Amino acid sequence: VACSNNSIAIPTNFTISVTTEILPVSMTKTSVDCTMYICGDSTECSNLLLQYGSFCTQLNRALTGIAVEQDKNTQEVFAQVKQIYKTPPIKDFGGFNFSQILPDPSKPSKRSFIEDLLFNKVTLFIKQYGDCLDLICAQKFNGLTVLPPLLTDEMIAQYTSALLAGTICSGWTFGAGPALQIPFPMQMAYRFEGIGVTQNVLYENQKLIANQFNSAIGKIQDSLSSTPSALGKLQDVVNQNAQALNFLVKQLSSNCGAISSVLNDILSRLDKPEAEVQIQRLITCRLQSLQTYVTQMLIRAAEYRASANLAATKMSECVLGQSKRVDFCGKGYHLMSFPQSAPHGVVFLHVTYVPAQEKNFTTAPAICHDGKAHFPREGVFVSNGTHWFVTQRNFYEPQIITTDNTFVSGNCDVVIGIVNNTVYDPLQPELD
Amino acid sequence: VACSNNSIAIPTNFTISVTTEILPVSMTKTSVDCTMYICGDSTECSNLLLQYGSFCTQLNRALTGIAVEQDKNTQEVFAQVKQIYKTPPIKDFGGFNFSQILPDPSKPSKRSFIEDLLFNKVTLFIKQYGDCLDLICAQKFNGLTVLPPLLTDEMIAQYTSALLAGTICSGWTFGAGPALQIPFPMQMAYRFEGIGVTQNVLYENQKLIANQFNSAIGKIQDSLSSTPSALGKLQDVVNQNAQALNFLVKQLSSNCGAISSVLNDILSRLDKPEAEVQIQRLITCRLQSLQTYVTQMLIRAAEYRASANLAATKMSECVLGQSKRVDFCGKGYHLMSFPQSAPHGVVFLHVTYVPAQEKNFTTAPAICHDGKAHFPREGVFVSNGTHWFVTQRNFYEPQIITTDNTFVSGNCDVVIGIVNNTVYDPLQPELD
Amino acid sequence: VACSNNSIAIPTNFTISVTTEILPVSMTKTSVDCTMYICGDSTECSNLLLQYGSFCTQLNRALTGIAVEQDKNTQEVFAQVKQIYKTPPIKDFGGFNFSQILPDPSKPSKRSFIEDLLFNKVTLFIKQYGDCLDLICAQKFNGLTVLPPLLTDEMIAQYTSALLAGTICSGWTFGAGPALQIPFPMQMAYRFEGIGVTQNVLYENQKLIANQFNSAIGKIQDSLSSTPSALGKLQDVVNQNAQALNFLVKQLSSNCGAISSVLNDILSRLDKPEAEVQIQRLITCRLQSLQTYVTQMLIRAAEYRASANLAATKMSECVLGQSKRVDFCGKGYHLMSFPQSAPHGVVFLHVTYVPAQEKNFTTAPAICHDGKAHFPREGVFVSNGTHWFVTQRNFYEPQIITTDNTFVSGNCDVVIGIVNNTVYDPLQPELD
Ligand SMILES: *[C@@H]1O[C@H](CO)[C@@H](O[C@@H]2O[C@H](CO)[C@@H](O)[C@H](O)[C@H]2NC(C)=O)[C@H](O)[C@H]1NC(C)=O
Ligand SMILES: *[C@@H]1O[C@H](CO)[C@@H](O[C@@H]2O[C@H](CO)[C@@H](O)[C@H](O)[C@H]2NC(C)=O)[C@H](O)[C@H]1NC(C)=O
Ligand SMILES: *[C@@H]1O[C@H](CO)[C@@H](O[C@@H]2O[C@H](CO)[C@@H](O)[C@H](O)[C@H]2NC(C)=O)[C@H](O)[C@H]1NC(C)=O
Ligand SMILES: *[C@@H]1O[C@H](CO)[C@@H](O[C@@H]2O[C@H](CO)[C@@H](O)[C@H](O)[C@H]2NC(C)=O)[C@H](O)[C@H]1NC(C)=O
Ligand SMILES: *[C@@H]1O[C@H](CO)[C@@H](O[C@@H]2O[C@H](CO)[C@@H](O)[C@H](O)[C@H]2NC(C)=O)[C@H](O)[C@H]1NC(C)=O
Ligand SMILES: *[C@@H]1O[C@H](CO)[C@@H](O[C@@H]2O[C@H](CO)[C@@H](O)[C@H](O)[C@H]2NC(C)=O)[C@H](O)[C@H]1NC(C)=O
Ligand SMILES: *[C@@H]1O[C@H](CO)[C@@H](O[C@@H]2O[C@H](CO)[C@@H](O)[C@H](O)[C@H]2NC(C)=O)[C@H](O)[C@H]1NC(C)=O
Ligand SMILES: *[C@@H]1O[C@H](CO)[C@@H](O[C@@H]2O[C@H](CO)[C@@H](O)[C@H](O)[C@H]2NC(C)=O)[C@H](O)[C@H]1NC(C)=O
Ligand SMILES: *[C@@H]1O[C@H](CO)[C@@H](O[C@@H]2O[C@H](CO)[C@@H](O)[C@H](O)[C@H]2NC(C)=O)[C@H](O)[C@H]1NC(C)=O
Ligand SMILES: *[C@@H]1O[C@H](CO)[C@@H](O[C@@H]2O[C@H](CO)[C@@H](O)[C@H](O)[C@H]2NC(C)=O)[C@H](O)[C@H]1NC(C)=O
Ligand SMILES: *[C@@H]1O[C@H](CO)[C@@H](O[C@@H]2O[C@H](CO)[C@@H](O)[C@H](O)[C@H]2NC(C)=O)[C@H](O)[C@H]1NC(C)=O
Ligand SMILES: *[C@@H]1O[C@H](CO)[C@@H](O[C@@H]2O[C@H](CO)[C@@H](O)[C@H](O)[C@H]2NC(C)=O)[C@H](O)[C@H]1NC(C)=O
Ligand SMILES: *[C@@H]1O[C@H](CO)[C@@H](O)[C@H](O)[C@H]1NC(C)=O
Ligand SMILES: *[C@@H]1O[C@H](CO)[C@@H](O)[C@H](O)[C@H]1NC(C)=O
Ligand SMILES: *[C@@H]1O[C@H](CO)[C@@H](O)[C@H](O)[C@H]1NC(C)=O
Ligand SMILES: *[C@@H]1O[C@H](CO)[C@@H](O)[C@H](O)[C@H]1NC(C)=O
Ligand SMILES: *[C@@H]1O[C@H](CO)[C@@H](O)[C@H](O)[C@H]1NC(C)=O
Ligand SMILES: *[C@@H]1O[C@H](CO)[C@@H](O)[C@H](O)[C@H]1NC(C)=O
Repeated sequence: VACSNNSIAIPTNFTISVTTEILPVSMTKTSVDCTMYICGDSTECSNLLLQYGSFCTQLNRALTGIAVEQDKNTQEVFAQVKQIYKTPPIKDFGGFNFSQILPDPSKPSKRSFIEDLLFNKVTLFIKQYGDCLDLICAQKFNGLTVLPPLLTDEMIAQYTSALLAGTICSGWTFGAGPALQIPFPMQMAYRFEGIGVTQNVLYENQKLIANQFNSAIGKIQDSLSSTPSALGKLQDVVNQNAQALNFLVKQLSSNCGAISSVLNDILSRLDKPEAEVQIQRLITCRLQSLQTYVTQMLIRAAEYRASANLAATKMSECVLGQSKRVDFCGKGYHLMSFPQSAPHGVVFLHVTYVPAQEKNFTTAPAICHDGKAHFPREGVFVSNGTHWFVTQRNFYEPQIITTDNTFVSGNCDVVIGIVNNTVYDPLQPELD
Repeated sequence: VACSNNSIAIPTNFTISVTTEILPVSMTKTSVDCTMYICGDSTECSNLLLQYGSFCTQLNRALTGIAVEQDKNTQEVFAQVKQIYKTPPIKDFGGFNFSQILPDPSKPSKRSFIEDLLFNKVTLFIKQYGDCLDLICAQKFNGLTVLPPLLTDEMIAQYTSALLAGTICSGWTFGAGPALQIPFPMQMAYRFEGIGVTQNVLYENQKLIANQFNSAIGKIQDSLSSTPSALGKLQDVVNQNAQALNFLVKQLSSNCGAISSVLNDILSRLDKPEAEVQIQRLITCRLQSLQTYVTQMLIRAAEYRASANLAATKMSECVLGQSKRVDFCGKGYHLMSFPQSAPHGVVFLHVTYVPAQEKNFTTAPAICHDGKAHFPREGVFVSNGTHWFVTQRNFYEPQIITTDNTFVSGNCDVVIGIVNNTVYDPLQPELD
Repeated sequence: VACSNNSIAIPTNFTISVTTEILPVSMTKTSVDCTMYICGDSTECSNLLLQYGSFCTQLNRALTGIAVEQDKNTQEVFAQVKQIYKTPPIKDFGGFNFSQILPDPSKPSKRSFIEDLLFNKVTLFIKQYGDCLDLICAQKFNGLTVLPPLLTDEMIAQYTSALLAGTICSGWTFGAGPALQIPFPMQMAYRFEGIGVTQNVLYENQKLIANQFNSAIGKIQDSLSSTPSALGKLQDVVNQNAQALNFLVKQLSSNCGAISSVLNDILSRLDKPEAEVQIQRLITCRLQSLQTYVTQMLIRAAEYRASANLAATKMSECVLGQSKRVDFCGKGYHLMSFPQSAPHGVVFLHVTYVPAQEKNFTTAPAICHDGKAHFPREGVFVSNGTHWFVTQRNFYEPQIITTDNTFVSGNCDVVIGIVNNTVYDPLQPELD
């Protein structure tokens, strides 16, 4: 790294970067009916399952609780707007093209282009249950059932659309109060100053910025199509849950010391006093297998709550406002964030400002005018050869050092690195 | 939602809103003495429980660890001030009435009015243990005991009182260093500018603001008295723990394949070599039931740690400072937060600023004076018909556009939406 | 606490404080090979372990998953910089001495002095495995093995060094974009204004500040050497994991109702049909003991993920930037943070600004000049006896009230506490 005693580097150009962050929000809601799972509707087992007390009750309630939380997680992340907003047929945003994030009415569920890519990338035992369709299926899947969400894909898509329409047409104001319309270019102006970059930069370079933005968005399609760009975070949710269910199914073929894995064969060709023992032994193992499954699900559920809580936080701080937290809403300086829906989760597109080309300048902590030390009101002092200028830290825009750009504090005998120069007084030429 | 290409909406009025957020901090500390729980002080079981190794040791330590954490959670949230502060007998806060949050010496535990409402709203097996009062009770409750907190309700109330006295008389300064006294109206002035609202608004509308505040507080009583306003978050802590204990008790009546659920009846009327088997079978089930209980408690404890950590964060960022994080300290723009104690948790009253009435104005990104582009130093440009003004974004207070309200950057041929107008120079009239 | 109606306290001096925060990041990666752990390579057990299905498969995968996460946790916290940076041989930082945090080439692993203290303070069954060295050891430790980290101490130290070199020579810029060199004294200047303290304070008191800093660092050695200054947070990780392993080992000596705890003795002197029963009974208990162990490890792993996530957040917000969050990066106002490596965790040295000596002044919300109310542009109005001044809140530096220090809003009949005084107009003396 460069290191200096008397010099400074300042960016002369910048780029706009759009990055993708993918967070899990929820998982497929499932339930296992302990009694039929273990006994298979056999009478002898059912009676021998009551002597064990309320284990099935606790396990059923543990799983029910998880299923309920999955809907809470979803609404906490997505349902942050009470109103449903729509964009006008007029797309006049100053050169900013949002056609890939806005809903397309010709598409299924009226998803946007990018959302359609996400849905067709994540690959979703569960399908077999969906195909047989609820008791009739439960009788075939050993008490393992799948429950529908309260919010369907369309409902979630509507929330996402409303959030986007709000963000684009009214900035962040709708997240605190009433939605206040404002031209997109002006929202950007106020987001630029919000990261220490004077608003004039946007207006003067608006065309370039719009072009960099539009290209940055197009590149998203290639990133998603080329590799599992954090898509594995959602694919793993599917895979981990699927194999957990496969475990339960496989265990129903185990003996665990029992004469067989089939209750009908235990009862057949065996006197009652022993069949009771073989059944109890099989019940014990199946119950333990079920406990193992539930314990794992309780822990995973906790992980998803934490993820959902983070996703909800991101919605509030990245999308409905402008974060000052470093690397919270992506690398670089945060400007905007645009959410997209996804299978079992939420995807955030983070728009950030990043410095590019830079130059070396000679610097100084203060300027000595006439026995008094002048400090910069905003920015730093730099020398471009034989002349000194004051400029904002994040963009090399040199300006003349004047009495309106500095303040006087203390004398020239106090500051160690103070440099002799002339501060321009803008009023004297008017008197003379 | 409204959407525009050339116009803007600006709030002309505002209201003050007070919302309530309720977080769990801790749960009743309990402990189960594995050996007596399982064996009931029987000799035969005790001896047959040693052959199983250190299961009871691990379970006892798991529960002990949870109980310890409950006190850590409490002190981390509440004990953030080393000193105990008291308010003066003189309540001169500029019209702001805090009588409902400040401690009332005539009340039990010297709680405030609102706190008394919270304590009389949350409804608290455990009571039966409290009534029998420690070994004597343990012998009757099957090894299930309840431990006292290190910090009693009075001690917690004192911490809350100290935090409130600090917040009211010294703002946030005491949270970083020494407590620096400052008039309440001045603290508010500095909290208003902190959300982008010029301090003159407070002083000019101080009476209205104090009235809106006082009414907002009164409405809290109705919200708590009318419905379980997030009070269910605390009632659920009680209910979930109570039923977990009920499960353990119920399981002590189960056979789990054993000849009976009573150790005395297993030993009676049965030869030793078989009684050993029946006892071992019963021990196995009771131990498994205990493991199930402990596992659930470990997971719930984790949830409470996370909640307590959040509550501690809120204390630091909402109460002892001014959050910039969106929707972190309630909806709207954060001004102040006043904590209140509660059964097994903490309640935060969040005071936020919310925009109200609004009007439509015509806008522009810049003004063109004489071949140079003028940008607003702070706020936006708006037209009220035939005249242009500059005003702060969050409150419609129109001012004349002058050379002291703008800065010059670039020329008039660069900015797309630039509007021709006159910028007033305040010095020329003095020369002439 | 002091409380006032018409007065204010303002700090006249300050100190620099350095505090230490210690967070766990990861734990020793271990694995238990279920099959050999339970059966001890006996044939009879191995065959009788297959009838139980996929319990060993699930347990092995549960532990494997934990081990993998431990490396993820480490890289997320430390590997936030792609480049490896080095400091120059010239230590010209304006009087700031970093010799205790920078790497010393004469030391083992090229650690810094403070890091060496941390490594020699935390005390690390596991050592016995390390001493026997992988199957050969597994055969002696009952299937309990220890895995190496992907990032060795040297690699982690290099990341820490790179982060420090960056922080010192280029501030926070390298965390957002390219590394931009800047004199250390200037970085501090921009961190002081970042907490509401005018930059002139640093330059005028640079020597004092450097001295306070250097002493604050030296005191760290005494804090670590004198007491377990949060070092218990790392020692507990070692202790908790060690005893968990000791539990597994102890359980291999239990009978759990079996004829003995030794498979060779169960098989010897016992007919096969019964040996099968005694083995199955022993397998059941050993498997349950293993399940208990794994469950505990899954929960602890979750705690470490949460801790690692916080540590990663601190790296981004405290070290690679400047936090505005209260008490997030230590008590007082945050300036800088310097990370140090440690056994199984990360240590943050937080540099904060704290107000010291203070004085009482009489205050006012506004000044009335000639029928119009003047409000302070920045800071507060105070009286030092018979004269009024305007000064910044966090440091008593009184200045004359002028037209350039205030703004006019409304008239003198609106503000309640307004005080009659004279505002100085700096231009009139030039005309006259
Ligand atoms: C700042 O960087 C941008 C690129 O991000 C430069 O814009 C490009 O300029 C070249 C000509 O040198 C054109 O061929 C490209 O088409 C432009 N790109 C875009 C998106 O318009 C810009 O000129 C640079 N500005 C400075 C001062 O260096
Ligand atoms: C916004 O971007 C989209 C996507 O590139 C543009 O739509 C393309 O327009 C070209 C030219 O007519 C067609 O050849 C492509 O097939 C269109 N792509 C798609 C997916 O429809 C759209 O024209 C751009 N709008 C604006 C105002 O720039
Ligand atoms: C340092 O800044 C000065 C002032 O901008 C530069 O001098 C100007 O150079 C331009 C040509 O690029 C001339 O048209 C101006 O008339 C010059 N102004 C003055 C006051 O001389 C100077 O060249 C810069 N130093 C370097 C090395 O570029
Ligand atoms: C900045 O200017 C001052 C004069 O205003 C310089 O101070 C003088 O330096 C000369 C030597 O060249 C001495 O003989 C004078 O007695 C000094 N006068 C005073 C009032 O100190 C100062 O050295 C200049 N600083 C720099 C960096 O050039
Ligand atoms: C801003 O809103 C407040 C109400 O929140 C208005 O104050 C009320 O004004 C009516 C008269 O129209 C009185 O009857 C109420 O008693 C007032 N309420 C309070 C709490 O004082 C205020 O006038 C509005 N101001 C503007 C400019 O619209
Ligand atoms: C602060 O608010 C309290 C609560 O309304 C006021 O106390 C009430 O005062 C009225 C008038 O004397 C009584 O009729 C009520 O019974 C009182 N309520 C209670 C709970 O005591 C109190 O006067 C207000 N103080 C100020 C300065 O406004
Ligand atoms: C736009 O602003 C101007 C200036 O404030 C308004 O004109 C003033 O109107 C008031 C009456 O409300 C008169 O007393 C002032 O003398 C007028 N000033 C000038 C310069 O004409 C104008 O009415 C506003 N436009 C609209 C539609 O209200
Ligand atoms: C702002 O004022 C400028 C003049 O200072 C206008 O520019 C002139 O426009 C007329 C047409 O009406 C041309 O004939 C002149 O040659 C232009 N002069 C220059 C220097 O460009 C400009 O059009 C005005 N803009 C608006 C929006 O009214
Ligand atoms: C502010 O406090 C510092 C100490 O933190 C004071 O500096 C000390 O001053 C005494 C003399 O009174 C010296 O003996 C010490 O050696 C100084 N300490 C250091 C580190 O230099 C400083 O004088 C105080 N300033 C004010 C205005 O009170
Ligand atoms: C930075 O601090 C270190 C630590 O105190 C200084 O090193 C000491 O220097 C003295 C004087 O030569 C020796 O007696 C000590 O034994 C040194 N300590 C160690 C650990 O080496 C170092 O000189 C200081 N550097 C600067 C520029 O102040
Ligand atoms: C209030 O402030 C005034 C102005 O600074 C103080 O008066 C000055 O006191 C110094 C001595 O310390 C004299 O040298 C100045 O000439 C005085 N200036 C004026 C205008 O009188 C005043 O002493 C301060 N009040 C108190 C109690 O210290
Ligand atoms: C601030 O000065 C104004 C005068 O500019 C004072 O107002 C006058 O007070 C006298 C009584 O002493 C009355 O007789 C005058 O009629 C008032 N004039 C006006 C325009 O109101 C005001 O009292 C002074 N305020 C303070 C705190 O001294
Ligand atoms: C650069 O280093 C020299 C010592 O070699 C020092 O005297 C000078 O003051 C430093 N420059 C600045 C701006 O500090
Ligand atoms: C600035 O100087 C350093 C060496 O001190 C060099 O490595 C770096 O490339 C220079 N940067 C520019 C833009 O010239
Ligand atoms: C409003 O839209 C028109 C196109 O219909 C455009 O020419 C004009 O510049 C827009 N107004 C502003 C302020 O951008
Ligand atoms: C502003 O104009 C929109 C239509 O463009 C309208 O719906 C809205 O109600 C108007 N707001 C006000 C305060 O007039
Ligand atoms: C101080 O208290 C009195 C009442 O005793 C009040 O009249 C005065 O306005 C208060 N001072 C300030 C600055 O508010
Ligand atoms: C300020 O006044 C209070 C009493 O109102 C007193 O306790 C405090 O010590 C005083 N502070 C100073 C610096 O004099």
